[PDB]
Amino acid sequence: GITVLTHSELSAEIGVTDSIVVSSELVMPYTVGTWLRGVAANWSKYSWLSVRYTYIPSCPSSTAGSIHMGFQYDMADTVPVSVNQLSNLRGYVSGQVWSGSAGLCFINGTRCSDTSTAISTTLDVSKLGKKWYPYKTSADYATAVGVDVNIATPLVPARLVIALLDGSSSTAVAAGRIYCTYTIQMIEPTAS
Amino acid sequence: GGITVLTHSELSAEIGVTDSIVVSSELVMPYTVGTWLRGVAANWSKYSWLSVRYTYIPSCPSSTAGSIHMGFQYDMADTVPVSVNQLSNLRGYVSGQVWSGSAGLCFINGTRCSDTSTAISTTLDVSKLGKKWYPYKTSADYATAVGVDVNIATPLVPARLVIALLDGSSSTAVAAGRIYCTYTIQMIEPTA
Amino acid sequence: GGITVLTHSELSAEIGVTDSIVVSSELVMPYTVGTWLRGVAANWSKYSWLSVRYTYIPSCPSSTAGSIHMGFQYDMADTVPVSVNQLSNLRGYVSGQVWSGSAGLCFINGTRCSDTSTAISTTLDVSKLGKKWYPYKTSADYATAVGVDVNIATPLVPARLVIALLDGSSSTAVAAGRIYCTYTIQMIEPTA
Amino acid sequence: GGITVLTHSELSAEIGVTDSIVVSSELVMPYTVGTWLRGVAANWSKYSWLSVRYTYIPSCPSSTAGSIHMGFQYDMADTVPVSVNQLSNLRGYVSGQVWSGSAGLCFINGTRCSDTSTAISTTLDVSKLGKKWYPYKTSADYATAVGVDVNIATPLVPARLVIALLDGSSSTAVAAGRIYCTYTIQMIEPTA
Amino acid sequence: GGITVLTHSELSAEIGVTDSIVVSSELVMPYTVGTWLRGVAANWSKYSWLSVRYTYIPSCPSSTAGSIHMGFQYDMADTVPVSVNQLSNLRGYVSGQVWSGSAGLCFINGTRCSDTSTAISTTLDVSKLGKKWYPYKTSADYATAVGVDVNIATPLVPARLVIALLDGSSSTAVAAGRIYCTYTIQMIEPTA
Amino acid sequence: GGITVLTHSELSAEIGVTDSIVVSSELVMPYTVGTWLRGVAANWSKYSWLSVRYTYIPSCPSSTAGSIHMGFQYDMADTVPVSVNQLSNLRGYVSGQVWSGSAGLCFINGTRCSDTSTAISTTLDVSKLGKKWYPYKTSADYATAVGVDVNIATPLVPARLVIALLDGSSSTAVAAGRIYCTYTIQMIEPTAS
Repeated sequence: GITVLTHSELSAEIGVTDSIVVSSELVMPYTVGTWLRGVAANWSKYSWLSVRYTYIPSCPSSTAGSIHMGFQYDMADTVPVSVNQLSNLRGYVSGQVWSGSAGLCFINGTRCSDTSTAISTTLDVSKLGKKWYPYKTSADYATAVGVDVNIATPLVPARLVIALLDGSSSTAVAAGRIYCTYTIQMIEPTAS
Repeated sequence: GGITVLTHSELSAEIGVTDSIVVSSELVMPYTVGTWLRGVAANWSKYSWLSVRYTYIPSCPSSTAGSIHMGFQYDMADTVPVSVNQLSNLRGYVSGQVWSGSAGLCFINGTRCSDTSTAISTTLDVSKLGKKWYPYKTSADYATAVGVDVNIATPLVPARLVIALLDGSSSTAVAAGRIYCTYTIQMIEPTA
Repeated sequence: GGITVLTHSELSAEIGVTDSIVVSSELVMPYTVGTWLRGVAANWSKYSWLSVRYTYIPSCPSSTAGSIHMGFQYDMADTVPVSVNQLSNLRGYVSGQVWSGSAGLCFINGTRCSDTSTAISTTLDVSKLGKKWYPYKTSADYATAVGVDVNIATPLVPARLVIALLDGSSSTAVAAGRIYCTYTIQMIEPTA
Repeated sequence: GGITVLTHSELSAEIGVTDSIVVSSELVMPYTVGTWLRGVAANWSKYSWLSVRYTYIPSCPSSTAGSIHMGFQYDMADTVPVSVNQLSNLRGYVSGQVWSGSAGLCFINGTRCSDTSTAISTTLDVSKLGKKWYPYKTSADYATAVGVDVNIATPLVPARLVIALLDGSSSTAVAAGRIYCTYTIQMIEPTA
Repeated sequence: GGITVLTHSELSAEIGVTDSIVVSSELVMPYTVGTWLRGVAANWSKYSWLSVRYTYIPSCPSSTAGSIHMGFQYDMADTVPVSVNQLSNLRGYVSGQVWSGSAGLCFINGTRCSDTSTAISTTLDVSKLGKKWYPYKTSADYATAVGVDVNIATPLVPARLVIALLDGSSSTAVAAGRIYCTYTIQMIEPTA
Repeated sequence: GGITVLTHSELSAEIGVTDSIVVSSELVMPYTVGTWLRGVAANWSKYSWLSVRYTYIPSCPSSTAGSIHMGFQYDMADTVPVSVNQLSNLRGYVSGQVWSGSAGLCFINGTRCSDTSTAISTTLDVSKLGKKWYPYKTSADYATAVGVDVNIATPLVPARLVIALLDGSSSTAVAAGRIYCTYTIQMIEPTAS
């Protein structure tokens, strides 16, 4: 009954200022990329076999700024406010806003070799609360958080946390992009 | 160990057919599969489905107009389907004339099954349930849970059985058949 | 040594359907399974069932409304069922259209059984009886015993077959089918 | 690799019979096989059929007059059959009563198949198709293409299902049954 | 198979000691061993004891005067013993100070048993019971049966537990301890 | 891996006995098991019980009247037991004189256990839990969940330990013993402040 899918797609566009800005993304089909959102909507349940977020730069080597990424696995956790907090998360990675080219081989599934510089991070699928998660939307998450933030824990596997700081401007400078490379097991079709 | 393993078949539903579609459902949990199991499994806090099978057996003339449809939904938030087409997409979907289904009898009395291609019988994906050990809950417990949020109910009930009947010759329900449930349940952790 | 073993099939019951439920029963003992065995087995004092199977054979048109239900009770004090729901819980419960059951014929003449999924046929738990050697007793002996105490009768009769017929179209019984008994009996200790 | 392999069954056609021959057809391509798959495969550019099976399931009384016939055309330029005689020569031609075919159900839920000699079910010669990777096209794409040249359409649709209904007792269509499609499709090269 | 096998421990009797001998008893049958098993086993018609152990666990100071005595009778017609002398001859006879007996605890939670020599714990000779499959009976059923003839009861209950308390220092009952029942029961032949 | 494994014993409850049944309970989750683990496990977002044991060790004279009873509830919605009869049915039910239990000590310092039949000690069914990885939750977060719906708590807490004391000689609490908890916990995925 399992339809297995592997794909890479644009997941976020990224900019840096001279002050820390913390953003986040739900690690679930609805919010991982527009393409997967449409596809997985045809199923009621899924399971992450693999989730990877990779930052690819698009700026000069001369751009001031850095990007930081990590995972939270409990929705009730407050989003970090400092790089110091963030550095403790599983899969914390960090790099100059112009590093990360070396992550490119993950996205198109090529022979990965000199990936020491890759600003890439992967989900501990092995340690999620459960295996089969329901496909839920942002709307479903939001309302759920209103009743209890913990009702959300059985709906979403993790949250991706992102920080950008060390930039030279108060204004967003075009920095890079975050892509997601995932292998998803999609099961139990639905006509809604 | 503490696991009391039970295998049993009992009456689960009475079925009648009309000239327009009538869609019913049953939560796939001890309280609602059959009156006997309801009383037995109440003496424990938790259960685990090792096997659950719903079988339609006819009681009508071969000249009876009508068909029966059954399938499973595994997300309590799913709307119960409104057309056979929707229904046709569900896991374990089966369909037949309301006067068909006799060969499903061998499942019910646990005998050697051979010619079961005509059986209007379907089985629960125990392998794909959210967790293994579910709480014994009542219909009251479920209604209350969804009264707050439908997604609260998902860790409470493993699945729901969907039934649609249509294609009948009368606007008044004609007696068609019965659905039996044949289950193998693990019961653990008693209560007084 | 001293055991005479007999295997035989004979008519055990004639069956008709009404539109309202009728529950009948038969003691599973030589005296009441069939007239031939009654006379034969009376020549010995005690007996033991090695195998007992009751099989329904239809004799009605495919357009006949009605269904038949059969199951065993193994305690003479057990109250006879009043609903299908109840009956469905007994060991060896079987159920089908009043015009189904043809596939059971092969059990009666002891030939190679293949497609028996459709068979409205059921068998006694020889391994689960009170004792092995039962006294040959009459309905008269039984009637008397339960008159004194119903529990006195239990070591006298190995089981009772319960039958319900309903879902018919008439207020007057329509000829539906017949129940045959296929048994293997051990007869010991002759008597004059 | 890039291949998402998907296996599914869904409603493809509802079927009614009259007393004069009525011939219809269906393109064997994701867009026209079923509404669910139509939406799903739309997220990919090209596909390959590994298996497509069309199964008719009855929903009528056994006393229903009428018969259904199915076959495949593999050249889009072939003119639609007009008689049972023509239709009978097609690859995978099948034929039966409009109330027969229950035995095909095991194909639809993918269960253990035993007695399927009576199944009104037929399958595509995937091995003999014009090419392997076909483009996702709509009814619109097919329609316009044949407007320029019908031969342009052959690389666009892998095959056509031909359906005939006749032998009925009424001049008004009687509800007879349904055709389900069970397919295994290889989908490649995502598009936004 | 049809056998639902159950193992459980539960409270069966609360025990008090006086300065004169007080002889009580308990029927070793599902209804009277404990309130939990009573409810549970009621759902089946017959049972079999695989193992029954009665274990006294103390709750009084080490300075509490008194002794406890337990043994089994296997014939309902036996008069209940009147002196410790008689009681000492019964199968499974055990005896100890009313504040002794803690080491029996490992039997109750089914853990690794080591130093159990001081355990005031005793077990039923299941191999020597009259029969294997016993009917679930009430205290009421027993009462009426001996009302007719005491020996009618013998095939109804497998054995009797006999208890004597004496050597206490008070004329009024002192809280001494509790008797727990630890059983493995085979339950067969469901009933509604 | 990311798994920090810890094996430890600490005081979990002080126990006193009266002449009337007094039923108390404890959440089997790091925060409420002991003062030490609470602070330690808080540095992780999630945990897993590999083993949990509650052992009652006595501190009273051999002449102290009273008995203690312990068992597990694994469903948060279950009403707490009110009688020894009910409690006796629970998984891992143990029972004894309030002055018995000396033999459980070996479980606590992890030494060679021998004659432990008299031990008033009981263990969690880790295999039978709803899930494996539970979030670290506080009492407050727990209380809040049941205010909305008690069933929300079940994915938050793996189990509850139920405790009964009765059969005493005083109407006011007499010092009887202490309950220690011996656990092996898997702690994963740190969190800061």
